[PDB]
Amino acid sequence: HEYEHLTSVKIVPQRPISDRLQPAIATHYSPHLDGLQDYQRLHKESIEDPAKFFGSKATQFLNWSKPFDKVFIPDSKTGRPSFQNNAWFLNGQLNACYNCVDRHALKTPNKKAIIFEGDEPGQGYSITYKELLEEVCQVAQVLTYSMGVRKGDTVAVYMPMVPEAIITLLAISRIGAIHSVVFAGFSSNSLRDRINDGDSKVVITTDESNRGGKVIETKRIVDDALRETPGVRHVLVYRKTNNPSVAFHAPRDLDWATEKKKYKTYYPCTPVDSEDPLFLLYTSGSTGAPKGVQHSTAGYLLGALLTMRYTFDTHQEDVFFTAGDIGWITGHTYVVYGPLLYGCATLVFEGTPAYPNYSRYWDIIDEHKVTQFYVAPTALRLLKRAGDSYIENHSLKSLRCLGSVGEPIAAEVWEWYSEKIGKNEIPIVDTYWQTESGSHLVTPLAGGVTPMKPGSASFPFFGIDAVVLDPNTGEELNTSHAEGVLAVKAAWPSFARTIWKNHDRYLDTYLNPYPGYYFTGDGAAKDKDGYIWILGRVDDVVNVSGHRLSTAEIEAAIIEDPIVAECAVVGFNDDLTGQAVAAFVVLKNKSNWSTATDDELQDIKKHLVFTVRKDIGPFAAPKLIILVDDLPKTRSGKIMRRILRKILAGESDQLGDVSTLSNPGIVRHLIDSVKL
Amino acid sequence: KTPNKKAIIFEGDEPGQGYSITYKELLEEVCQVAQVLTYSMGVRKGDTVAVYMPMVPEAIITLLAISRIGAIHSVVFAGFSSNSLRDRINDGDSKVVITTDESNRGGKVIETKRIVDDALRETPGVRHVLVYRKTNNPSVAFHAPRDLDWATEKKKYKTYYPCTPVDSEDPLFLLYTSGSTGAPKGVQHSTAGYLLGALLTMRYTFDTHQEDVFFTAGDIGWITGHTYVVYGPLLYGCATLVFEGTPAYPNYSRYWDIIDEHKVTQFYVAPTALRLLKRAGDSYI
Amino acid sequence: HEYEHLTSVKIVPQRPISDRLQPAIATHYSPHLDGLQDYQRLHKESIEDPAKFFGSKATQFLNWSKPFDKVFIPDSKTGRPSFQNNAWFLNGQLNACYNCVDRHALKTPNKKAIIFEGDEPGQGYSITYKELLEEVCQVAQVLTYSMGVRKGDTVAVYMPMVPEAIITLLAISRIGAIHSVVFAGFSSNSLRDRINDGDSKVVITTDESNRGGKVIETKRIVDDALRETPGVRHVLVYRKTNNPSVAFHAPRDLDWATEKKKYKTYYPCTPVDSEDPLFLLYTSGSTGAPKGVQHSTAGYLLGALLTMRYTFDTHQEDVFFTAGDIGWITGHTYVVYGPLLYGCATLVFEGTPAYPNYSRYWDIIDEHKVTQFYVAPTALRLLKRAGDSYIENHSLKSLRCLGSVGEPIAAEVWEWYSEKIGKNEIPIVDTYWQTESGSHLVTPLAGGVTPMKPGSASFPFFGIDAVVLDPNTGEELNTSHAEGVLAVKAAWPSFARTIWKNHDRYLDTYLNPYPGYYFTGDGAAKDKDGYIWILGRVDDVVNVSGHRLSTAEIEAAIIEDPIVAECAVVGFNDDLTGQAVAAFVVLKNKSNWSTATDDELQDIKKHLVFTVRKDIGPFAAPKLIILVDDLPKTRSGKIMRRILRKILAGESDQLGDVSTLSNPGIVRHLIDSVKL
Ligand SMILES: CC(=O)OP(=O)(O)OC[C@H]1O[C@@H](n2cnc3c(N)ncnc32)[C@H](O)[C@@H]1O
Ligand SMILES: CC(=O)OP(=O)(O)OC[C@H]1O[C@@H](n2cnc3c(N)ncnc32)[C@H](O)[C@@H]1O
Repeated sequence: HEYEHLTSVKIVPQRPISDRLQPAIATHYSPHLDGLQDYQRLHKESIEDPAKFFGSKATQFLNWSKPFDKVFIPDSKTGRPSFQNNAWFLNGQLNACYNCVDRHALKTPNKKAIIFEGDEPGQGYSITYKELLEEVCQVAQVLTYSMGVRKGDTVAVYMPMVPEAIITLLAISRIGAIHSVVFAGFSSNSLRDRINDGDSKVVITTDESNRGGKVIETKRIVDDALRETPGVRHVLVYRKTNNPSVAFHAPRDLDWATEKKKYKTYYPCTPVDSEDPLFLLYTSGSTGAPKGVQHSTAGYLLGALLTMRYTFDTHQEDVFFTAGDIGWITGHTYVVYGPLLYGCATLVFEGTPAYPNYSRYWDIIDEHKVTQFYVAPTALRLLKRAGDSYIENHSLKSLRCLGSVGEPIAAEVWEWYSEKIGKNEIPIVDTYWQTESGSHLVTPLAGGVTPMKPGSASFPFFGIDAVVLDPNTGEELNTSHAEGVLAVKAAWPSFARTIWKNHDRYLDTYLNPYPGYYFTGDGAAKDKDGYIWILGRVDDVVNVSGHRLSTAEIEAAIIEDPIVAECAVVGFNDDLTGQAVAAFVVLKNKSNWSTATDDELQDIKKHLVFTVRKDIGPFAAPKLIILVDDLPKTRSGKIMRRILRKILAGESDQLGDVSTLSNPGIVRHLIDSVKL
Repeated sequence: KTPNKKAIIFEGDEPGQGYSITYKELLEEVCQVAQVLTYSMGVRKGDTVAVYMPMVPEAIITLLAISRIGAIHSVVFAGFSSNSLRDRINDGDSKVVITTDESNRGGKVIETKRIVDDALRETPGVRHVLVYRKTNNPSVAFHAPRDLDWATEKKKYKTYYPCTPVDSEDPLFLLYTSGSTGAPKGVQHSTAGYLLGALLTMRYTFDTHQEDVFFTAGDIGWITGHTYVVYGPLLYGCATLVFEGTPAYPNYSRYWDIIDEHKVTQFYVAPTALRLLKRAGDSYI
Repeated sequence: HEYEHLTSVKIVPQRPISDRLQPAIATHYSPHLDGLQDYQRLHKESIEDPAKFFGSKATQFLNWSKPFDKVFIPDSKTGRPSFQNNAWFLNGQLNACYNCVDRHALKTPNKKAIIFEGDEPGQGYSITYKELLEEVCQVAQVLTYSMGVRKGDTVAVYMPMVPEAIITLLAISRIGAIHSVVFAGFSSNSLRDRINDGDSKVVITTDESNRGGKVIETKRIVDDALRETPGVRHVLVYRKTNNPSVAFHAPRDLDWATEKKKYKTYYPCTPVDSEDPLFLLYTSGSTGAPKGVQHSTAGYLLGALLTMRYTFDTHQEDVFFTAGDIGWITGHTYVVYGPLLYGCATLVFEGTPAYPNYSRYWDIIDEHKVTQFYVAPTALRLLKRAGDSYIENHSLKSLRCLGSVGEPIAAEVWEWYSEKIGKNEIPIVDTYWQTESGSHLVTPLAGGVTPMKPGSASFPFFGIDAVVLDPNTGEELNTSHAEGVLAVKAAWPSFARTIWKNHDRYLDTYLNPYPGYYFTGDGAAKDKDGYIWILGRVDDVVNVSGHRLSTAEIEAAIIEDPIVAECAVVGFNDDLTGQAVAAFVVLKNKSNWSTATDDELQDIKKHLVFTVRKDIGPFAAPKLIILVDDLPKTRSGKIMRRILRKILAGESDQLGDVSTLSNPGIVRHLIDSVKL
């Protein structure tokens, strides 16, 4: 029907796991939610009266310096939380660092907090909670006395993900300062914009870093960016490499590893209001200017805990491995403010599975008994191409939960992941969320809570009353079958509060369209039995005369016929009503790809169009099939479809800064392939 | 608690203009201003913000916003000349001045910006001036280095912002009163003391209720302005009726028209006004 | 249509370059402007509020001795900068030499500043920034103590372009004196006029110089010119040739190389007001008297930096090669006050590509890894004729940006240049500017910023609100298609301030015609989508009954039919309404040219007229086709059409001084060819 292909799948029930438990929890393990029926009644309560649901969890899991008086500010027209004046846990005080480190370090001092593995396989080490406390405290004093940082100021971090970066972020929070984290691979122009927009005065960096065996000159990029910035007074530099030929200017270059020794190993937390900003994330869609999405402390922290507890069903005895950069929202939520806050160990991996040979993730998982593995789908596709030969010698038995985020997962990939890594026993949690939500919006819950469909997030996370709206106007869609856009009826605790120094952009972007609801920006469909499918961003919908076209559905069709490794569907200007469908297809093996073109590539194209035509339909079937070696990908884990769209359209020059991509250089080929 | 209850009822100099502000709406406006003061004007706890505004809703909001961030406010009657303004600004050591461009009282134009600019010529202190463009298109100089447009800056801030804890004995405000001798006296009143006084008075002298409308016929720069326009009825929970003009304009029946139109229940007026109304004669009632 | 032929071209997008980066920047290279959309918004800001755009760049890139108070003096009727009272960075102080040398020499002392290659291939050397500092300082003391030069005085320079000339100009600036540079090849009459008009008292020269293997007697020319000049008190002579038989008179001939050793190797900069004159250029159109165009210090320097940063997208690690003489405005802007100020190395070449064999430029480019190549179009035409056989053994891989200036470039040439030198990868920047603008007015920007049309400058440079005006009167042309003259609505930082000792001429020439706008003097057309085409000087428009005739368009047509090497179109007096069209055409090969004339030259003429007639039209088609061996060319890089016009008209005697040309002697043939 309208997505009949996409949604016509079998429901997979979750099987109990007991035989993958480690001795640590084997004697007491029990899921936090017993079944779907508890989800259903608890969810109901969360929506109907947040005052009690969040009200209680807020004090049971967070350690407050001062109790709060009000759970939330209500909407005058209804008892639900207001979007425009969203605020929670009013008048209480809470220090995020206290809850993340001291709370545990002072009780369970000899428990691993951080497990670190470097780019080169022979290096790594662990840090216990006691040790973390001491490091955080010394850094906080450095910031306080030498860098001159005061409550409410801003500290920019441009570090690679290393233990020192984690420590730094915690130390900043400890003194009531706001942190802002910029992906280490960004160029100096975008760095400069972020530094200036957020008004930082202190920049924390490294001299050089290594990722995938390649050297990244982090100091030089910072020095460049700061040439046009009047703000910054001090730069703190961590000499990860002890002897590089990197300039160092004593007037404002402080050696992280030399300054630290001058400070005491215990230093107190500064009280912070529950609504004070915790951090900013300068996200970007390469339009306008980077948006300093702002999240407050109590809100964000509660969100992160509830998610760890109910989505991933974690325990204090686990190891949570998040395969992603610290500058991304998942870095914050699941590397630093997730497991540490909860009390689980975090596995930190600075490199890429590419180096030295694709078996790296697996080797990591077994060596450290990783129990949770949360990975971007792009990584999964690359691993899948590498082939099953890279997992022949791994049992991966310790894993108890798999999941992914950042882009729709085709059922084809989901099935591979389930069969080869999860061994048909471990549930795969496909979670849907946005930087601005700060936490999961729609997701399967682990344990035995919900049946799963391959390829579909399932039900709204507690407290979020998601609805599919008529895409054009007015009313929602109250029906057994709905196609529209996803939106939320009321605010929740970790909803981004604003955009740094631009509240108008915030309102116009998210709350003014379809007023009354939070506009997600993504398309969606509500299935029979309530599963919510994500159809792709609204902005990328290709309009064909016959019907709206879901990029998620067509891409899912194209990946069948296992000659295809990857694919992106792009609308393209044509003489047709609306737009033509074009597709960028990556073939699995180069040898098949490089052959006499008339001889065989022509049939590959016939097969690809044939499949879409029969399973999705004639309007969808692509006309332009471009067979390429790869697709542009972002650091954040997504195919950068906007680039493909511009190149395909013909405006291949104005792509903005290529250094948003994880594979810059690729554009050279993309342009040639499109032209011919 | 009671978000859709009138907090401020405002009537302008010209009879056809006015509007109401509810408590919910007031919260949002106060919060945005407090952030403006915090981030753009650089105001910090214990600093001093001078206000030279006419009595308009924005002036009320401003005073509340200043208090919200633990700063001390000082209010100068809008009609004062630049010499006395200068003395008050300097004596109180303000660094931030909040004003308007032009205002109208009794049909006459008061050039508030020019007076401030004059006074500040001899003052080394002030770093920023916030200007509310009550009149949208006057020919008033505006210097970007330190003139901030109240109505443009505000939109950049969120609609909820927290209160800063203040000690019960910290100064709430200063009033530079004068008997035209010596120098203006910055009479200082502390927070817990003053607020309790104001509440007890509302409760026992005027016997008010949450359902009333309290109309005080007097300027914000006077002690009764503070006690009965801003920190009185609002604190108690009654609506405040704010009238920027004079009974003189257009014709002496103005106070009466106001009282019946808005069902005023309490009327507190200076005796001088009463004498003038009395002369006008009973034909006006 | 009206220029339909000229403007009917395909847009060429710019391709990313990564594969031409050198290791020096390979790890951190990123363009200064990310795309057209940033150009567009930034340009908007530059026009709407210069106070912030220039205000900030002015302090971020120039090192001020005293900060300025006001960015500019406004026009009473509008917030834009005044033309009549143009002044910038009021009340600040800035020493140009400090910014050009000391600023870098004191930080990066062992970095090449100047790379010098002589006329003879076996000679050349490099000068580092440290070394430059020492040489400049000694010269400044010489000027101060022996030559008696004081702040505000004038020093004339008549040197060949050699390292010593560069040093001299910097040294003059260092002591607050005004320099004036005269092309070394000028005769004594025009030298005398420039010396006297500018009131110099000190003349700096050489004894003999060699260009193209020929000897230029620079001392004798100066001695001649000074016979009628009561002013000059001292002449400083650099004995480039150590043993020539050149008179030297001790009373006022100082040996540059003997005097210098008496001075210390460090000497301070004198504070100079931001509006003090930096230099004069005695330009000439061979009418009236040479115009001492005057440019002030802060204005000019900022212009030069912004251009280097945004048009050429340079980095500190580049080598910028400008193929042109120091006495021309591009000499100043791109040999001395450009790269040095920025921090790039300058490649200085004293000779001509003609010697020894046309491969010289290429040999230079590869030997020194030149990354930027900026050349006059006349040079390109000569190289093109020489033929592709002279580039068979060069990769020219290091080049990342090509460009040209001084005359319209036919698409035919543009394409050749792009294909054979730029290898279809490097962008070609066709930049339009004037001595009086001091910087680019209309130009493509490098990097990926703009699509390019062959043959058309693109968009106005930041801060310049260019408009096409009705050529006859009043109002501008607000339309999708406009033909008129180019003008600018408001002043910018490096607009010439005046004409030395003749402000009235300045006003009458540039601001009084079409009052309210700066009158460029060149014709222009605004295309669809905003590209600005330059149609040639207004003064040379040939008026035919049918329509105004653009010399640029017709010349572009004539160069097609690749038998034609070069061409100039000249209006000529006839019995026709207005004037006839005449053309001087140079054929590529002499052997084809020298043959039985009735037999073949007659068909060449038929073909040439045929093409113009069909592509441009019947009114344009030439009547007089004169086939010649060459065209007169200037030192400044232009066909000296005025000569051709006079000879053709019949007044072949009154040509003024032939020694303005790079090929004097040519007139002998031009006269014979025209007559017959
Ligand atoms: C830094 C940055 O750009 O991050 P962010 O602002 O968070 O991106 C928001 C987008 O993430 C996508 N997304 C995430 N999870 C998904 C899922 N399960 N299925 C489909 N799309 C999914 C959507 O396309 C959202 O519109
Ligand atoms: C010393 C001297 O004579 O120099 P200058 O005073 O600078 O000459 C000004 C003239 O330069 C020409 N010019 C420069 N760049 C151009 C371009 N891209 N397209 C067409 N014409 C161009 C125009 O003809 C100008 O009118």
